[PDB]
Amino acid sequence: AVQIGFLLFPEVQQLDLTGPHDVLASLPDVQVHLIWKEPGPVVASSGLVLQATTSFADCPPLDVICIPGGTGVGALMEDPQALAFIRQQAARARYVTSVCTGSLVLGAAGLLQGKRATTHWAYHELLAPLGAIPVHERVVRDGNLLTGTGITAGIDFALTLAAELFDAATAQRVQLQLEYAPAPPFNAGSPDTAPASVVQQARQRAADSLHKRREITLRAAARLAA
Amino acid sequence: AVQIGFLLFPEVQQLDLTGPHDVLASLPDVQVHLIWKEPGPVVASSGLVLQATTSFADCPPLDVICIPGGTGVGALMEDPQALAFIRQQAARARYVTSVCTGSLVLGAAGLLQGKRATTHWAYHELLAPLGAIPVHERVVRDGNLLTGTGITAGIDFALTLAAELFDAATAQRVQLQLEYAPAPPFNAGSPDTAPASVVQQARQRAADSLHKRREITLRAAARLAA
Repeated sequence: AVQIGFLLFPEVQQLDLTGPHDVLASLPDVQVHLIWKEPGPVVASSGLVLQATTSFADCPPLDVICIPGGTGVGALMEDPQALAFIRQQAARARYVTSVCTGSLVLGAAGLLQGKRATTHWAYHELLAPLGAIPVHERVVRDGNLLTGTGITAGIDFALTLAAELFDAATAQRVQLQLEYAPAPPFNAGSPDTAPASVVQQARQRAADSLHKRREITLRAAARLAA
Repeated sequence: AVQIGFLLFPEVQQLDLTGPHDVLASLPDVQVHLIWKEPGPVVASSGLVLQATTSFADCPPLDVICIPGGTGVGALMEDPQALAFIRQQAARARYVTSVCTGSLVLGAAGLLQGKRATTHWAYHELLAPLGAIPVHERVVRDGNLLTGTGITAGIDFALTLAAELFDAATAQRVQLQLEYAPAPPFNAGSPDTAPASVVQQARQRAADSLHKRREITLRAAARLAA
């Protein structure tokens, strides 16, 4: 059975996780894990309560690891237990993936040094201090690393993983079974397509978070420099 | 505060719910409820464990009700307690919505009689016996009823609801904050675009479920005829 694991942490953006989870859980001969320090309840940033299924110590060797984003990324960037677990699993995983600000956690773990990567548009400036080559594209691959942008990036790249782990016909069948054919009613999903007034509102609302994450990123970079 | 409720039932397709939940929970002055017979754990079809927040009896009057789909729809189509709750809330709700096979539950409740509606492509034949005018479109509106197809229909129609409850600029800001700009790597999300061989595989895998749901639908239609 292909072993797929998601890191589930307090103040996760749950859709970053729950999207790819439902797609990948649709595949034959896949076991999906929700990993935290111990099994039990974990609260997402919206208040949705999820349930971790395994501890770090009990998690099997993973074929795919996926790091979601969210508010809670700041704490995770300075959690030595979580970062050590991610490094251990990344060493042997066939695919190391992240959604949105989850790539900042891969960065703090040292896994973006010299690698092309993306992250959420409002936090993109934090990639270079973590050793990455920043790329402004929705899905960036560098060897076995996939980083994606957008709360639903993992749905799209889960179909790519399905095609490579199995075959294109399997990926197409899952897409059809889920009738997955998005059609957003607005075109404001990028700072390059949204109205300038909307980009200003969004930047202003992110400013306090970006300020705090600049501080965290510099401490995380100092640990990589040691 | 705008009151938004999702029905959370055993063997729900969790992404049908968790997608629109994370979008709508991003809006100011919104309270989101996960409704079942009692608060507590509810297991999705994938094994993901979610947590209902309120009972039928304790749920406030809702401005928006949303019925997700999933395996578990068959039981819900003959659950008199659930159907009565949906009818009570639909009477005063500003919006009555469903994702995928959730429209079959609205059908069993009598809320599609004489109404244009859609559902999942493999089950579309079950709309007419429930009194609907079947429509092969991804989002179908008829007055205050919205029915959508695709596991992520609720993400897209949540942006429409945001624009009507608030304004277009608010919907655009949420889209940008979430960097929501999907780009599926395959074009097999409709039986009209998927390869014929893939459509056959998907139809064959749905055949046992469709057979059982034909039987349930006829009993649900008999109750509406009384």
